[PDB]
Amino acid sequence: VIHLDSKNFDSFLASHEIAVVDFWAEWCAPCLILAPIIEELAEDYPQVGFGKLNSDENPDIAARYGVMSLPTVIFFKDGEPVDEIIGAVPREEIEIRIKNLLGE
Repeated sequence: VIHLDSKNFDSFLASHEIAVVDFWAEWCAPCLILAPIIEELAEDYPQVGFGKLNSDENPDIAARYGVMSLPTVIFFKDGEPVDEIIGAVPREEIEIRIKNLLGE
């Protein structure tokens, strides 16, 4: 899971066709529930880019992508935000989306 900021955001998005960005902050309890879920998914899907964007540290990037509450997980294809989930959710909601994006 890549630590994201303005400097590496685009190169991250280009590293895999499909990318998953977890918008989070340390004060956000549901975000910290989600952290291990995302970390374990990253290990299971090495063909997908996973990154964490801390909204306290990068408020302009969160705002840019319309993130108004946390957690928000945004799914990218070819650098385009194509879908998102707002809230902590089961692994299986994130996984089903990843599989569809991969054409599984």
